[PDB]
Amino acid sequence: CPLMVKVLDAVRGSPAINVAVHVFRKAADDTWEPFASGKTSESGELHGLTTEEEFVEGIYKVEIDTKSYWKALGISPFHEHAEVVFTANDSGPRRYTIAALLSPYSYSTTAVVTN
Amino acid sequence: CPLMVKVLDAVRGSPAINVAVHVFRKAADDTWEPFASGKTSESGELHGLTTEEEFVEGIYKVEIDTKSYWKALGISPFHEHAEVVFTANDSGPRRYTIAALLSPYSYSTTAVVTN
Amino acid sequence: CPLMVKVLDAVRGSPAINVAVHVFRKAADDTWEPFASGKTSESGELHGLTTEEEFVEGIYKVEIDTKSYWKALGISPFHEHAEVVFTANDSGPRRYTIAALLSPYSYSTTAVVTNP
Amino acid sequence: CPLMVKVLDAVRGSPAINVAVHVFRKAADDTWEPFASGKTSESGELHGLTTEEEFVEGIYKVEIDTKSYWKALGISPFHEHAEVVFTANDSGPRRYTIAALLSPYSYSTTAVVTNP
Ligand SMILES: O=C(O)c1cc(-c2ccc(F)cc2F)cc(I)c1O
Ligand SMILES: O=C(O)c1cc(-c2ccc(F)cc2F)cc(I)c1O
Repeated sequence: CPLMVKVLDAVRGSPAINVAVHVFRKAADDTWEPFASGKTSESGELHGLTTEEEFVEGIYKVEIDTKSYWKALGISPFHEHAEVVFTANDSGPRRYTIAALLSPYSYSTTAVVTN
Repeated sequence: CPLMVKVLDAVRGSPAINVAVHVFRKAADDTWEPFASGKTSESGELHGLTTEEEFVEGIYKVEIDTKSYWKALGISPFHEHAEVVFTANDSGPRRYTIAALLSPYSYSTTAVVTN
Repeated sequence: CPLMVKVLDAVRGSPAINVAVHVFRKAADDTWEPFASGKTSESGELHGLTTEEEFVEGIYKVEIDTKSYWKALGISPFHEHAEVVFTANDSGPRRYTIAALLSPYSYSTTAVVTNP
Repeated sequence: CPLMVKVLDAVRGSPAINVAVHVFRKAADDTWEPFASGKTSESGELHGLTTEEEFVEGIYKVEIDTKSYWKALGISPFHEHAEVVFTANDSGPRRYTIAALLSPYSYSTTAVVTNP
């Protein structure tokens, strides 16, 4: 409930469906440890990645597999994937939404943090 | 239900609340006639602008009063407002979401059309 | 020049070439008066729209004709055009770059404003 | 040059100056090897990172140090950095411009790819 991911398609004007998303947490030795993953729904959303109990302060990476998404549509893309890296802080609001708007040679990403 | 507007703030990482939004429809004589309006909610959303019965094919303009939003926050903005102009077509999906992501000197806008 | 427009294509990863651009200025009577127009070059840039002398204080609208652009590529896009409306030169002369990044159902626009 | 990076500030309406940028290339062993680095100029541009000879086929990562940028302006931003990962030169040499538009809680990036 603390972390949700939403992906939109700027070519078709639609949610980006069945996009793979991987989340990692930074470990003591500076490597990225798998944390959570899933595929976006028909609404372009990925819910249920983690819980309040598990989502402690730390540095997290969200990797969105944009290349496979475009290839499935028959479109040649530029990026291998989209990556969003951020620090989770207990000071700020409690719910994080990471959103990405996708085009073949561009993407935009923003965070909405509420509560 | 056919038309919803969502506004986000890229400086604060939050919904853009209490932003004025005006919708117009293009008339026969080429002028813009008021159609619907409102202010975004605490979630940054504006629901209930129109009905399926009233939202006929035509050219529509959505004007978002970004200047007043930034001025209320004490921030000097570039744009007078953000404007989104589009044709509604019965061919395509039935529900239109117009989203805008706001910064003082930039904005991005996208449309999600579903069903 | 004091006003330049740059347009990029996010589907192709290229400048958006031959895009029509019309500029208007709000008149004393509150109507939009034609001010300048042109088309983007092979670099996606449009220079020479105006001069420091002619580009006085006022509210300006830069209308970028994205629909025509996309239709010629075989795409039926969402927007009729992209419109950028701003006050210019109200604290003295500035140089303005208006940039737009285009996709079929989305666009992003930003401005870079410098002082000579 | 075959690889240029441009960075803009959406809060100020200006080039983003003195932004650190690090480039890496994926090694045969699947690790990220340092490839080039630099900082943006007063124009927000970073030129001279590499040459056509050195910029061979491979997977590259361009890491833009946005957090440090924002903190010096008194803003605590959301992202640690902005990272752009792409395959380059796999159909022969190309010229790449990587552009990034920055806000405290958002960034947009695009690429323009041309053939000389
Ligand atoms: O629900 C959302 O969070 C949402 C977000 C966007 C959006 C995403 C990235 C961006 F740069 C601009 C946007 F409007 C666009 C739409 I349409 C959205 O619905
Ligand atoms: O010269 C440029 O490459 C340039 C690019 C942008 C820009 C950058 C990223 C983006 F997502 C959208 C833009 F318009 C904005 C401006 I103003 C530019 O001048």
